[PDB]
Amino acid sequence: HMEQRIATTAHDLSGKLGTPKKEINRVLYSLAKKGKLQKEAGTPPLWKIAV
Amino acid sequence: SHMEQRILKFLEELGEGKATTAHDLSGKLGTPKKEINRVLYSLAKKGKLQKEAGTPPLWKIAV
Amino acid sequence: SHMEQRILKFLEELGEGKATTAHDLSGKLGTPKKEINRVLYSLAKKGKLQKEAGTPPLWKIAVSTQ
Amino acid sequence: SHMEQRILKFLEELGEGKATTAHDLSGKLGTPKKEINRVLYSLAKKGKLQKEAGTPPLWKIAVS
DNA sequence: GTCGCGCGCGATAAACC
DNA sequence: ACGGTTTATCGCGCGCG
Repeated sequence: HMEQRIATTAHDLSGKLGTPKKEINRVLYSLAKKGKLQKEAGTPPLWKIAV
Repeated sequence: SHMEQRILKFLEELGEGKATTAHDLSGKLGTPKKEINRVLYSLAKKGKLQKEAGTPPLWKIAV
Repeated sequence: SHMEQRILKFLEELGEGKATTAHDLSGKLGTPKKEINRVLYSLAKKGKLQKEAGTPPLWKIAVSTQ
Repeated sequence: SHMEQRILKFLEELGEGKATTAHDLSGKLGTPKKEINRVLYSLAKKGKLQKEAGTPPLWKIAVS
């Protein structure tokens, strides 16, 4: 159900949603493989939505 | 996405609730099994296919 | 397969309650995780251990479901 | 850290513009692949190595 | 502080045809 | 004088502190 809820960093999403950062990056890279999201370069990386 | 369509069309053509293996796909489509499993497990990560754990695994159209 | 006996003897120790991961076994036994896992997967197939799917997967002593 | 010196030594003795995999380096040099990759990725960060995209990744001397 | 990692994978045993 | 080839969860990309 975590995927249904979800630029910003997974660092920010972890504190905003109260979820371990490991689980946030897991759903981001999954939906990024699903194409719905796109990752921008940064440290930590930036995450935006693809239209 | 071209290889993804040959796999999805066959599974869709091959019955409405039937599954098949990567080996069967390898033969029917004339493609090394490595390329088939590369696409199959990718479609499973995308949610396009449902994987039945087995030896070999069985692949069916996903929700 | 000399390590697989040390894997079980470490697993059978403190084995009434919880389980452990392969990364923990890699450090506990001073063995590269490449050998720990391929011993574990061979151990789970032999019926001496049971694999609990996870991230990372957890490994314990096999529990009879007879 | 003489592991970096022998990796570049192997890729140098391989040929001009020749590339190989991390799994091939692990066996020819007798070193765990876990150690090989952490150096190959580091040598690319220093700019001394270039990584061809693929599966597995192909490693060659940088033509930067 | 990037990190998502689940990985065992063959220096293969076994199975196949 | 002689079983070659493919499977196995085999999909692996992994380097991770």
